[PDB]
Amino acid sequence: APPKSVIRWCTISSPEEKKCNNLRDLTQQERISLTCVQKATYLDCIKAIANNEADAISLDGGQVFEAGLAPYKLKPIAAEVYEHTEGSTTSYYAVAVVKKGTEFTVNDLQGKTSCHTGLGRSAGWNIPIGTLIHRGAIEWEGIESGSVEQAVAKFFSASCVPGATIEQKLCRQCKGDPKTKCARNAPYSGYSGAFHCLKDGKGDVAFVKHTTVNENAPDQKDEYELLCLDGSRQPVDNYKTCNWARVAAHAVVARDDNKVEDIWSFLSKAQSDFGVDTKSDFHLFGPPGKKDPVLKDLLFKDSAIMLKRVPSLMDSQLYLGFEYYSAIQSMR
Ligand SMILES: [Fe+3]
Repeated sequence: APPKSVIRWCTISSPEEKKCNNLRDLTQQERISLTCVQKATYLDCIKAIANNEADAISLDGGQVFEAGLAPYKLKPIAAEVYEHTEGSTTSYYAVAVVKKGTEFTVNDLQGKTSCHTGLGRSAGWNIPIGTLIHRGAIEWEGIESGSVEQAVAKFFSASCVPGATIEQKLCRQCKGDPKTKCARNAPYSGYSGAFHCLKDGKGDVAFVKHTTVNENAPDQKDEYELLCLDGSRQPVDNYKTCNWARVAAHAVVARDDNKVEDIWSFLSKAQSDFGVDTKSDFHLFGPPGKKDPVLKDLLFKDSAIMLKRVPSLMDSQLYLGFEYYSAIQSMR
């Protein structure tokens, strides 16, 4: 086999860096070994990867979009795989979780408080906000008229939107220290952070994914329910008949160069050794379960069960698909 080499993973929080460096220690004698570099935000990681300071990061589809734009031009090389009733899938469902018995519908969201995974993320932002704009609930004639943040802050009374910087109302519901409560890696960030924002009474609704309630409250699951687009409420387990969209899996992105082979070699081996069937204490994926949300979705989502290599000919637009890609274009 070819000679040994190293890949540099870019992390977005100290818990992620710690997990990455645990994986480093466990892979140091492999042909492809690992180092870990932490940045303040995923965008710093995109920049670092485009500048050949790091090699890979897993991103939500909304950030896969950003990573593919000039001057970065990163492409997705591996997709997360989730459980499915048929076996497995490389997409997930965006849902709007509410507490059982609060009755209000999708048509009654004005003036509510809301919990989001992060600005510009699929389930947490692009899908719910784009949907509410399309329905005419959120009035927004396009970027030139004013920011999306401004329009959302006029609609919800207060929110937690990790990463929001234009509208202070979008940080009002966030938990944590002043300097970090509205950061993209804050306590209420991610699917699980947004769920805990709802659980804690800081939002009336959490814009999360189909596994989120089960990941965080498996024994209180049916104290929650879902807001359906048709105006109904349905059980958490009914997401296939009560979702806002199906969206492409989070993906590992990388430069369009030959380092992709080493990145995939490392990941292929790592998921064989540290995947759902591992003998180790270290799990590449999760595992899911009740615990503090800042421990969740580190490097990869806790709900991932494998990675599937993306064909080289797929870029970010093909990966996300033309329809969602164009939906994101219309919000910027
Ligand atoms: Fe996502």
